[PDB]
Amino acid sequence: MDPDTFSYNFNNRPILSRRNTVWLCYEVKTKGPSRPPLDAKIFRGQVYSEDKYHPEMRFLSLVSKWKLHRDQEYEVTWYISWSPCTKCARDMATFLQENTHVTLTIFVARLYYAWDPDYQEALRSLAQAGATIKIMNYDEFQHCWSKFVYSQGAPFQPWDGLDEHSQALSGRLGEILRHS
Ligand SMILES: [Zn+2]
Repeated sequence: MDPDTFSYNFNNRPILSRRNTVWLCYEVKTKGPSRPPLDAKIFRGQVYSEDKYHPEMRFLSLVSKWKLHRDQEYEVTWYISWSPCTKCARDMATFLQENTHVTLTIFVARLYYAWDPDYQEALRSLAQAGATIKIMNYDEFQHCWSKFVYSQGAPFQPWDGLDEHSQALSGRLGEILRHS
């Protein structure tokens, strides 16, 4: 019941920050067909302390594990915030360039700017492979809320300016590559 892992890191207005010890939540679905009548094949998971590598190459084993159901293209959303997903982002373009028929939706939070002008540009190259890099949005939480939170399946809306914080961080994402 209630938000367990989402209130842990996906939150934007915590008591006093200092709460982002997580890797990244990802959902493995198909490209973007019409609304399916059944439950479809939506697999939502994370990295945890089981695999030393992020979902760069070890994530493909799940794609290989769920066989006997090939359609055409698969879409994967990646909710990341504070972890080694920077070099992972370079390896991300490697999983996206080796699959090609897969779409990548990488999300970044950061919440702590220091000096990563080339990082944002490298994400542009990972996006050229066929991925999407954008700061966490109220829509990513409203979605992850239904995917990872319970709350009886309630329509979770913005709280103390969550969408205001998602666009405030998105402005910092463009300044990471602009204002160095
Ligand atoms: Zn990663």
